[PDB]
Amino acid sequence: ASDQRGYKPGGHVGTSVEYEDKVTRGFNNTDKKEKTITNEVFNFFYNNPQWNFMGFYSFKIENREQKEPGYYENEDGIKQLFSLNKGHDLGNGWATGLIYELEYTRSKVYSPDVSGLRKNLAEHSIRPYLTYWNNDYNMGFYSNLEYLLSKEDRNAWGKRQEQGYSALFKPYKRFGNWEVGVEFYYQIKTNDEKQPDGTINEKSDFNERYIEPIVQYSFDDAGTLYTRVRVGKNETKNTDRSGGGNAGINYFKDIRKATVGYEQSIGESWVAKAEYEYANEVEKKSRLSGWEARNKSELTQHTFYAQALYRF
Repeated sequence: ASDQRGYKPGGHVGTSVEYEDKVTRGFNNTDKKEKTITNEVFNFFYNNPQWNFMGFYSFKIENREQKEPGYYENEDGIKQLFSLNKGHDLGNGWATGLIYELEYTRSKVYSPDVSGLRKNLAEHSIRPYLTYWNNDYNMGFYSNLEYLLSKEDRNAWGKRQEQGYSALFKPYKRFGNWEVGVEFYYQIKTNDEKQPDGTINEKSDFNERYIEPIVQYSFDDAGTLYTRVRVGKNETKNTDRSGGGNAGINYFKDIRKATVGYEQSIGESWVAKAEYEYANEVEKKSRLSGWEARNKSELTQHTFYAQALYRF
């Protein structure tokens, strides 16, 4: 699923901006710095609860700058999202539906080694979902499955395919102005990356899990305040057929994220939303290759997000 932060599982028009500041203290005990600015120039949402069907389109301009000892990378791209959602009531507080979501990105990378390499990436997500809500106990849940297919052409650098499934279970309750929930997530995925050659860069098996409590207070005559904390792990196990000396090497990650946000209507039509996210990820290898200063790679990330939309 897209990592857009504008919505969570008649219409609106919106715009947003996202800034991501990222420092990785890597296996060489040095710092790789990345700054990404995402400009969502326009999004559009269509709600037709008469067909019980939703549509969503988004247009983003992305600029990423990467710097580290002896290397830089600049990428400028355009990212479009198209998402459909046909729901279906089952009665008695049950409901199902099917979300299709296509995220398509065209970018160009500049670095000491390439002077404008064109990348094209297509991410397909299909998610059947099942929701339930109980009025007496003010409790219920969201749950979905996902087939995920990701195709990337990187020309001189070769191609990459990721194919995968995930499950998501999110029970939640309401009391007063409070809503508390815990999101449970699991993902499995295979990765295939080759050079134009057919030469293999990566052949690996991936899995990820996390738990994400979310707390939400809704003010009576103001907006909504919320916080989500994620604790997760994932593993990337290379097969013996991998490239880059990763053959047989396993990567293990611990993930911690904390997010604070505030959403508030302005007048009867506008809605503004601001959100901050601190993330920390620690990676280790099952086998060094010999060059590393240490067996630890540590990501620290700050993200700021602001959105305004106009409902109608």
